[PDB]
Amino acid sequence: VKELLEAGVHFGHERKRWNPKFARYIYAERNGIHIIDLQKTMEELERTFRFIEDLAMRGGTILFVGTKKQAQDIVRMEAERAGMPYVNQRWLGGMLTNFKTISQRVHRLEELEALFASPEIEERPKKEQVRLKHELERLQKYLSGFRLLKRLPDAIFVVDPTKEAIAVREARKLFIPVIALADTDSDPDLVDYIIPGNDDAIRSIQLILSRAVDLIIQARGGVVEPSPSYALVQ
RNA sequence: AGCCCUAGCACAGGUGCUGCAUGGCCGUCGUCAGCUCGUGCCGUGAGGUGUUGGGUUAAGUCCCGCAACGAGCGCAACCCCCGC
Ligand SMILES: [Mg+2]
Repeated sequence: VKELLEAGVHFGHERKRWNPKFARYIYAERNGIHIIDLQKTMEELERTFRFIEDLAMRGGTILFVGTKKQAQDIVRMEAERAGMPYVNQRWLGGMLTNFKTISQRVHRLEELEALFASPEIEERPKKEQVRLKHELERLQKYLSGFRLLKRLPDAIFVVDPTKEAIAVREARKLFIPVIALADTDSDPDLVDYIIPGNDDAIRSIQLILSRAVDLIIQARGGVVEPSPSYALVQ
């Protein structure tokens, strides 16, 4: 049930913080704001959800990335409402390109899982029961959705692409397709598959990013409810 | 045969020169918080990033932040004495 839910509160965004490359996907500057053409969101959306459905039904791996204010949490939900990996707090230098190395973090994080459950559940020179047990905080806080990713992803899905362009950079560096929700902030030409929208409105980020996660499972049956995502939607 | 004695021979011996041919060992900047590597990233390149920044420490000690993520030689800790 799309169409009207788009123009709900999720159509147009920014003003004169713009990229002229995005000139095609705009209805008009009326009122001094940019209002983005909805008809062309839909057009782009099918082409995007097609890519999604196919990658999914061939049993792929989409890596989700949203590290901005209003994405932050809706991402770690819909990522796992889909059993898919995500990056949530901090995109690190070479998650995709130094992968093998950034991976010996995960390697060694769950070597500590193997000391939270151990004959060392209450022992070891007790100023390591923070030093280590607090090292597992950094490892926790960051590698939450990166831990499940075990070989480079098949796509990546970005929420604000100019916000997160150090990711996109590396995607392309490895020919990994890039799906992004983009708005006038941003440069389409290096989004591989484009959801031209509002990068900011939490209503928007939710409406879209969730409905993409219908597909991701409804290409495998057992579709769920309206799903845990209205963090404090107000 | 050994071992000894004189006549030879091959050799020994030299605190004789060269620390600007060396080894080892010491002193010095200085117990100063530094000096680097792996891979990634930036740069035509020498190189850079990392190791800069903000707070903090005796300290590159820790912390928050960040195209970096880690590691090695250091610092601290593992040894000795002194305190209960
Ligand atoms: Mg130059």
